[PDB]
Amino acid sequence: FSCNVDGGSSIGAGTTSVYVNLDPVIQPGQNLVVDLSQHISCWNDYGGWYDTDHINLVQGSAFAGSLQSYKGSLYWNNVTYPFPLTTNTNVLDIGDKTPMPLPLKLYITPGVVIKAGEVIARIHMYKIATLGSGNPRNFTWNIISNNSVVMP
Repeated sequence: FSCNVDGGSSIGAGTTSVYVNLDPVIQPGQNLVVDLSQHISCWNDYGGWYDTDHINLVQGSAFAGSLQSYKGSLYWNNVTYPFPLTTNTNVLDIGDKTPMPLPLKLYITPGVVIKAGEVIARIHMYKIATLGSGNPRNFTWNIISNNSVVMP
């Protein structure tokens, strides 16, 4: 099983930065939307569903730093969860060789409110395969803003 970030080289496990661009001014009341499906893609290395990969997001995935007082949600594979995650999410099954956008979005309801270069969130993803022990792997996606977000 493999993933990549913005069409970069493939990743089999570990921590990777995912740099995102946010709306630089946000109204009070309103969500910021981070669409990670436009950043992360993943695929099965053998293909054809012979040894399908089971992927879920893991309990404890959370905002970082001063974003921890903000409410949030996380959309994963057709289900909306409260963020930070207090449970694991449903499982997404990956069997195709064609890189698939991760069905993953993050909603954030907050002067400067996000700093350029600030870790916004730490999303732990788990993979296990179907055959044998399953060759379980852990991924962490550190989401980081390219730019400041301000309230007017």
